[PDB]
Amino acid sequence: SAEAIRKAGAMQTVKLAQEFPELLAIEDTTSLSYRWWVHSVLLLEATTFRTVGLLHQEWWMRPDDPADADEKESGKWLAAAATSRLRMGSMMSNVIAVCDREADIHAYLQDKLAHNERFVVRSKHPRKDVESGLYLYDHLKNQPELGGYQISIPQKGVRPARKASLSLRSGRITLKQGNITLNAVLAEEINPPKGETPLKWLLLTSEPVESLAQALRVIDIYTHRWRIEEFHKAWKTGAGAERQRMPDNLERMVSILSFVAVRLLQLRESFTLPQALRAQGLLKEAEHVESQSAETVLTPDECQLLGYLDKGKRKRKEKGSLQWAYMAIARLGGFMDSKRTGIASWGALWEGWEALQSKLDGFLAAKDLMAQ
Amino acid sequence: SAEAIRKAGAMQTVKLAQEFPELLAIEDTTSLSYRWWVHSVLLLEATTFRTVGLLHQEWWMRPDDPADADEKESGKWLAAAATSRLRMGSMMSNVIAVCDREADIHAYLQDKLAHNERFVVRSKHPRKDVESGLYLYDHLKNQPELGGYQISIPQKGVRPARKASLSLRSGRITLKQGNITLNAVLAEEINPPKGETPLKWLLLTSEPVESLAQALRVIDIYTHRWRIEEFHKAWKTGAGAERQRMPDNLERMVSILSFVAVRLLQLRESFTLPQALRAQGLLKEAEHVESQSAETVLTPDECQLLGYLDKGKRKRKEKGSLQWAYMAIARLGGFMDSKRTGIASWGALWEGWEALQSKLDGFLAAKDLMAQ
Repeated sequence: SAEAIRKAGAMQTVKLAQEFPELLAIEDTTSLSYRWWVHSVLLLEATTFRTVGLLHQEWWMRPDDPADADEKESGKWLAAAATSRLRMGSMMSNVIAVCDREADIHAYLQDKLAHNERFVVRSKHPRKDVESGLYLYDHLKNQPELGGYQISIPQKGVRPARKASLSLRSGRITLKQGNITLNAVLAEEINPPKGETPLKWLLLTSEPVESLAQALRVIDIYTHRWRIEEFHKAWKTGAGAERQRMPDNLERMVSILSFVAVRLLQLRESFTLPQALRAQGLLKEAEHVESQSAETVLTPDECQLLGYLDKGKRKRKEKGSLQWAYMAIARLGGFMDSKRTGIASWGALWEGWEALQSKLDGFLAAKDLMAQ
Repeated sequence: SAEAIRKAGAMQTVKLAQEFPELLAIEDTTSLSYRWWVHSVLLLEATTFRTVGLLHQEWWMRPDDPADADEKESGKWLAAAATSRLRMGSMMSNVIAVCDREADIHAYLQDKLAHNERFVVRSKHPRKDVESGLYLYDHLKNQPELGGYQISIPQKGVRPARKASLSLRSGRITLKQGNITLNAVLAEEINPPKGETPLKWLLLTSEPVESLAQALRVIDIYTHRWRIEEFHKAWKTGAGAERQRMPDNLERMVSILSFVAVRLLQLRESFTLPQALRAQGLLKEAEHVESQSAETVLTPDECQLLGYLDKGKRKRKEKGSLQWAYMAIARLGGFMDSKRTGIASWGALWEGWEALQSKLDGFLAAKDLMAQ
């Protein structure tokens, strides 16, 4: 069952991805534990940055020998990549693998390279320029400032986001590893808020970087790396609620939830996304993101039913909207909305969600008999 | 809303009680608290001892001055009695108020007396025989043993019940209080299990007591006092689940749950009752108790729906039964049933129950539209 499911799900994610000219494949590996690992390949839309669907989940337990995880892990990725392309196919070309590599950078790249896959990878540590004999940060820091830029870096805790000023620098770079030369992007916070550790990124990518415009697209894309964590979060919640409230179905159901933490991710997005957009001037987008139907995330049954269920409720929420829907589902989950945010939590969502799910059993039950 | 509800509910309890020749009104006052009081009048069937419905709920908070509760409380009862008879009416005659009085015995009795209400009251402490100038236990203990008898006294903790041997003694007795003379029943355990505190009851009642047969009916009826605690328990659970998981609706909803902890009480009974019966030889009863439909506790919607929902499930459970139903609802709540008891807990019940409730929203939702 488990894997076969995935394939199915995946399939869905792929078919959905064709309807778009360019997309980003965000990926990370995580520690999901009970009271083993999961590398996930999440895909967004490269224009509205709206989540499209989860492309793949690499599951594996803890590398038995102590320090043998870093190897067991470092190949799970490959496996995935390997299986992403397999799934995606030729769309692959429309995909910019976004991520962070703490290790085996080399690999990833050679791997990405042989296949001529697009990407952006932020290099977590210090590597070396084999043609400058100079450190990345170094070589790169010696380049002439390409120009300034301000992005919106997230902030966690409770929480709005913090706008950060950036000083970019572009460059080509050859790693030691296998004499792999490629373009780097160096971004340093300018006047970082008080006490806040100054931002500083060193991205390597397939993508152009000659001009400030070119380097932004990179800095930007990257900036959209954090999305996967959310997925992760929305998941571990709707999960650690079912494993906080409930066999053989343990590694199974999660695989489900994964595809269920998506729709929620896409229900919250219906609202947040738009907001984000504006803040960056992009109106058309937001305008399209927010202007989504429900049919996008929902199901007629889930649509009709969630309709009756949530009757004397919408205000700003356009009728038949994803936005609406999200909201309904929030309420059903208990969206009081004190602080006036319109930003329901994962719990409420999962609630109203699972809830929207029960009543369904009803409706569906009737409907069936209603015939037979 | 709150009280008006009760009245409604009550009404139901009354109308249901007419269909029976004799009934017992069990009553107790309880401490329901959050993280004030409730005297409840629960009614059973005096022949199968199957719960009929809750007759009344006396609600009141803590008597502000310290030791002023015992007075505030001691009149809440009256209030109830007063309001039970009001509700019941002439059926009153078919009712044997069963209970335990730690205080104001006198009152209760005078009260019961003036109205010519039937009853059995166990006198928790030592009062005095004003015509024997001898203590109850005393006077009574001087009487000749009327004969032996074995009943089934419950056992708590985790738990089957403990059969206890009894040595009865009958008698008339006049209290000091208002020169109130009435019949007493003295029951003492014979060879009580090891370490177990020996049983010993001193009941006062309207009922006959001359012959062993007459005294049993009393000892028996009484023995059916514990039922109210269950109600209480089934309630505080399905409650402290909704107050463990969730305003203005706090004192309201409970009043509901009260009428909802009944049906569950009646769903468990569908099984337990029968068992109890047999153990006491009474077959016809059990045979009728267990032979109940669902329509008794359920609703067509809840019946049909709980039907689909629980399809590939029954075995011993006769089709269309309360028993069935109970079981279904248990499962829906998660009745694994390891120890092989067929004795689901209050939690499972409340679960599958509340659950049976969600899906309903479905079904009912469809059904409505299905038309409109």
